[PDB]
Amino acid sequence: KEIDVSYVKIEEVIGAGEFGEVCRGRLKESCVAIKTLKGGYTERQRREFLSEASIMGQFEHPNIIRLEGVVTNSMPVMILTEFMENGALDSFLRLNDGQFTVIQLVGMLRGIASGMRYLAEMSYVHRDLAARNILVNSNLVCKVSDFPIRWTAPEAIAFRKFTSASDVWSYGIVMWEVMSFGERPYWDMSNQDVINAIEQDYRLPPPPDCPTSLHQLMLDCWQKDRNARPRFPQIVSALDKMIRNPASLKIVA
Repeated sequence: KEIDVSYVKIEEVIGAGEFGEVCRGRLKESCVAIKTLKGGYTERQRREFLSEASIMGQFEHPNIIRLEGVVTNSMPVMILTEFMENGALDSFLRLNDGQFTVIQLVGMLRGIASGMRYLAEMSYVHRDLAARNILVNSNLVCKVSDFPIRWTAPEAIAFRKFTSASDVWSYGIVMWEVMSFGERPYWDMSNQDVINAIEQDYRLPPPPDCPTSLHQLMLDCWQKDRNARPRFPQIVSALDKMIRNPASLKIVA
C-alpha cells in the first residue's frame, strides 16, 4: 500500500539494516519503524529492498511484524512497519532481569513458536531466528521480524541445508536466551569453541530457575538429527500443555 510522505514523520535511528537505517517514526496517529533507502542504487536493488514489504505483506499473524506500507513516489524510499516499543527481546530481557515470571516467559516463547509455526506453514524458512530479531511491544507481545554460528543448526553451518527443522534448532537457542534473561548463547566461547562443543554432543544447560520440562524441550530442538527434532506445531502443543498445567513448571533441576 502506497503511503503519502506528508503522513510520515521520521525520528531517531533505532537500528541498522543491509540497505540503510531503521528509524522510529510517526504515521498520521501511531508510532512506526521506518527502513530508509538512501544514496545510490539500481532499480533491481530498489526492488530487492522493497521485496521485504511484499513478503511481510503476505503474512497476517499476531506474532509476525505488521506492515503499514511503503513510500516510493518520493525520496527517501521507505518501508513502514508497526513500532515495537520494547525493541529487541535479548536486550529487553537483560535490562528487565528477573522482572518476568516463568509463566510470562513461557507466554513469550509460545508467541514466538506460534509466529514460527505460521512461517513454517507458509513454507518460509527464517534462517536468522535469534532473540535479537524478536521484537517486543508495550503489552509484552513477541513478534518475528526481519524478512550467526551460535544460533545455527549443525547441518545448516556444514552444508547450507536451511529447513524449518534448522529454524527449530534456532528456536531452542531462543528458548535458552529467554529463560536466561538475554544471556549470550554459549557465553564468551568463540564460534570455533561452539562448533567444537556441538561436535562433543554438549548442549546448553538449564538456565537458573528454568523448569526441567522447558530445558527438555530445548534439548528436543537441539537433536543432531534434524528429523528427530519436534516440528513447530509440536513445540506449540508442548508449551500449551505447560500453560494448562502451571504446577508442572515448578519442577526445576
